[PDB]
Amino acid sequence: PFFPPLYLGGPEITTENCEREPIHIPGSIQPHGALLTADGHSGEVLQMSLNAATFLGQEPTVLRGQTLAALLPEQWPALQAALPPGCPDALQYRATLDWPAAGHLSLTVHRVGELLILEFEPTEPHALRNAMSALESAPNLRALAEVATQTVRELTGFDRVMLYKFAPDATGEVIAEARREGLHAFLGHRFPASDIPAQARALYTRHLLRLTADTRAAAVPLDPVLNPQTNAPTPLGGAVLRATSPMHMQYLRNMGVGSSLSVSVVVGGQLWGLIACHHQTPYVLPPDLRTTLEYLGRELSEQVQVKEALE
Ligand SMILES: *C/C=C1/C(=C/c2[nH]c(/C=C3[NH+]=C(/C=C4\NC(=O)C(C=C)=C4C)C(C)=C\3CCC(=O)O)c(CCC(=O)O)c2C)NC(=O)[C@H]1C
Repeated sequence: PFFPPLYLGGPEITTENCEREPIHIPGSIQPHGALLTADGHSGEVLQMSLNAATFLGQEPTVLRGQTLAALLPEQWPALQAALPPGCPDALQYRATLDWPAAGHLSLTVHRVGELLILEFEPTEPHALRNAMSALESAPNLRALAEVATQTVRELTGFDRVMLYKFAPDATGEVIAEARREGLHAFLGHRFPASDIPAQARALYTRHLLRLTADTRAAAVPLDPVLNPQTNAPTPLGGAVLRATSPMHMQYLRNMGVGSSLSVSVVVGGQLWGLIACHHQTPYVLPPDLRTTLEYLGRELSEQVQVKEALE
């Protein structure tokens, strides 16, 4: 059973209670983007990341309480029709914005209950179809693993891309990797289950991609921290901008990893493994490339089942 989050008087997490961290409700985001929450009916902005005003070039006093009708006149009607009350929380509305203060922005919106969760990130399929085909054309499980890591590395430029496979006891093993010259091998190395604790593995079965763009960057809180609709935490399990567990951030820093990203491989409704990526320098993977990775994760998941059937 989860501890209360830090902003509800909960304790800072230690190695004695890894699995009790409520990672889905950190009440804060990573600073490379901005997040707003809004009422699902009225479009009233209910919460904003502390950096939202500066990030969007808006006046802090104007942004809170303002409506999505006023802030996003060209998207609001499309947004409403796309995400009606009761829709699956995995369902997304995406748009590209031309925003003077921040340049081209990717907007990603989801609904949870009566709340809309809006993520703004800077933004800039021939390669995708080729990548899809390379996975399918892979002859066996090992080659599929190898092609997957190589293809993901080519698409992303990440210093290391691993296929990290979970054993029945939830320990992990790197079973394939593609790596930059000079990086030491993790191939064949195994890791305790506690390195990716049970509540993370659970979240990763439902929300299939997560990342930390800068492992040294302080989280940016949401204000107000609680959803005013409910006087309860804002569900951020489906927000890629959500803050990463400090326990994990520390693990990455100690490994010399500045940027981390993984994609779930789900086989038969169970978490089979992860496409796990590292960069030494902080690194924001373009929003369009993340969508490509999401498609490739789905393809790999299908192909792992197919290839395991071949034996
Ligand atoms: C006491 C808690 C601990 C803890 C928590 C923790 N770890 C994660 C997430 C991940 N851990 C990963 C581990 C590895 N990455 C690697 O490259 C290797 C080995 C080469 C390992 C073992 C991975 C891949 C993740 C997924 C996230 C990612 O891809 O960056 C979480 C959940 C983080 C979040 O989503 O907010 C948590 C709470 N890890 C520990 O070691 C202990 C201290």
